[PDB]
Amino acid sequence: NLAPLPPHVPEHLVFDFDMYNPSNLSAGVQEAWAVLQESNVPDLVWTRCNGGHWIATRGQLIREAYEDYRHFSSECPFIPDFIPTSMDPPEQRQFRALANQVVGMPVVDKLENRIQELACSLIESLRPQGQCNFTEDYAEPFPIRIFMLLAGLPEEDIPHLKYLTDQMTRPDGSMTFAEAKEALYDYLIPIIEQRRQKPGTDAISIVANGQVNGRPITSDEAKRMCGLLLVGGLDTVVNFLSFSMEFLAKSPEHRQELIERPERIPAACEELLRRFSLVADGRILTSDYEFHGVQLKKGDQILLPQMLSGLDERENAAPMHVDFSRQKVSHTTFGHGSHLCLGQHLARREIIVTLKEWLTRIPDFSIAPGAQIQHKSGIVSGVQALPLVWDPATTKAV
Ligand code: HEM
Ligand SMILES: [Cl-]
Repeated sequence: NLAPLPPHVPEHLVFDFDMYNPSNLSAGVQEAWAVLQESNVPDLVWTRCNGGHWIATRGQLIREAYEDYRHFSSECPFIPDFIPTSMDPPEQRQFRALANQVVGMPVVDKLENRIQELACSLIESLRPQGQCNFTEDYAEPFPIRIFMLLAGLPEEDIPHLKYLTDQMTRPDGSMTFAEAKEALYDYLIPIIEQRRQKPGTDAISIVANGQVNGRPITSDEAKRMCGLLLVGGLDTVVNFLSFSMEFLAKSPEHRQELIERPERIPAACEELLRRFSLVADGRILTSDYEFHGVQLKKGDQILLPQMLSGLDERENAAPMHVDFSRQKVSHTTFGHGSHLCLGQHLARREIIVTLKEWLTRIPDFSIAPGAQIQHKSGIVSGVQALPLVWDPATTKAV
């Protein structure tokens, strides 16, 4: 049900969008969100759904608000306890600098070929089967195995770790949110404590032995960081790869272009990131503030969908059209401002390696005949399942 309209909010700005259940979902997730960009919809609206909150609908406002952390705070970033997601500068800067030591560009460059080897061996074991559940069989195992590589963690721990992180996004009832969180932390603590004593060159060891505002990081702070490094690179990557593969399976022309022109693959990656953008975070007002002619009130929540900037016709012409040759690909898929994704370099490499290894070994594939692909909408929008099929005689072992 809807929350009653706060008196400071004018009726002409009220559009009852439900971010967890948009009405045109069956047409696809990005299409469903783009209803907010129809010409009768203002740049900034209020929805009475999910407790009541603002939505900025255009790239210009989304970028501005993400820049202005003094008015738009990350203390409450979700509608309706990881570090540094809930911090503003100044305190955020220290924790962000440390996490960048574990996923930064120099780390991605060294792990580059480990990343390719993991992709090749996952794809090679599927290739002869002529079918797969892509989300289940590749999109999940690939980033979780990269995390295990990054964090120096043994391979037998994958099923249990996959289970705990599935709870935070898709609970089965076994345990509450905080219970999945604590199970995750209980897993993490001993490994953190020991790598203080004999570190490796792994991510847990670096975060465990970190210094923050002059003094050593606490076990509490370390555990809450490692947690975000795990869950931060899962949900987004799993669901983004699914969107990308869904599109390519439905578009033989786009497959052929990348097969014939493998050098376009990094550009193609950027264009898929724009077209199948998937995050919608928010901020909370620190004070009363007039924003583009609209009176915002201290404590108001505002949804700032990273998804919508690149879909905005004011940023990219014919924004639903996938064109790998756009001279200017404009998006905020990895965010904007001081929280801009620390994993953005790792994510791009994961996407690029996936496109190259898959198109090289399984160049021709389709959606399983009969199947209708179902989507979900949220803070991270996604694909529920992606059944794919191909003819093993048309593949290559490499
Ligand atoms: C397609 C893949 C990805 C997408 C679309 C994505 C998107 C985003 C966005 C929009 C934010 C900022 C959220 C906000 O301002 O509230 C963010 C932050 C973050 N991401 Fe990603 N991300 C991706 C992959 C990854 C990967 C692979 C990692 C590695 C573990 C990662 C780690 C992080 C971390 C640690 C932050 C927090 C930055 C901070 O608070 O200072 N991300 N991501
Ligand atoms: Cl699947």
